[PDB]
Amino acid sequence: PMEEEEVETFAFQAEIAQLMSLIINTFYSNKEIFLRELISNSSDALDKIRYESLTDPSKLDSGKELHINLIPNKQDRTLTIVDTGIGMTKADLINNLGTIAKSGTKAFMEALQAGADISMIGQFGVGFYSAYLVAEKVTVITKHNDDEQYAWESSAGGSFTVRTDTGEPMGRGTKVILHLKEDQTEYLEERRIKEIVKKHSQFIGYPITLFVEKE
Ligand SMILES: NS(=O)(=O)c1ccc(CNC(=O)c2cn[nH]c2-c2cc(Cl)c(O)cc2O)cc1
Repeated sequence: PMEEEEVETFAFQAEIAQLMSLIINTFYSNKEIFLRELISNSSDALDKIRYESLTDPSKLDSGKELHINLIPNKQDRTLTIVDTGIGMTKADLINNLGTIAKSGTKAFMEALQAGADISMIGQFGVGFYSAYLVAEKVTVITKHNDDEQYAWESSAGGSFTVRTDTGEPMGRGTKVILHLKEDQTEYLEERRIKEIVKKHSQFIGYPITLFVEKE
């Protein structure tokens, strides 16, 4: 029978919306740094659970291994980045991925409009948004201990949605699904992914595995 699901639609904070437009509608070379930002964001979450579990071992009930998986899908044109970090509560998602102002947004847009390399985005504290260099739509699935699993999604244009996720359960962590733009499909190629992880993500303190579908 028919199922019902609640959705909540949110507006991006004004300067965050402006940044997204700037990222989306301006040409940048060096778009590859998007993956560095995602792995760094995963690494941040992995540190958080690592140290939490030193206090309370019953925070690792939801899964012991701390790692990152990269999953390209050439048929769907998606690149999926999965971690077993601390995850996000509903309030974490809404606040941290779009509604609360970030202190670095205006500085970064100013820097960028003066010719700064897009690679600086991480240092301005808004690196998540680099996903929109290569992705037309981003879905973030997340599971925090003692909260339910949520899905966040945005195609930009100034809004995002959040809903309880009735899809495949994750133990704990965050899964980012990048629906890549048509001219950005090189980031589905095994060689290219290896190249950029090597160049930009070599000092990560957690194992990363690349899963490649049989050609
Ligand atoms: N939106 S933003 O300001 O650029 C941003 C958002 C999140 C982060 C760091 N990551 C986290 O805080 C976190 C906590 N639990 N899960 C995450 C997480 C978030 C993101 Cl965006 C991710 O791609 C992977 C994650 O594991 C850094 C910067």
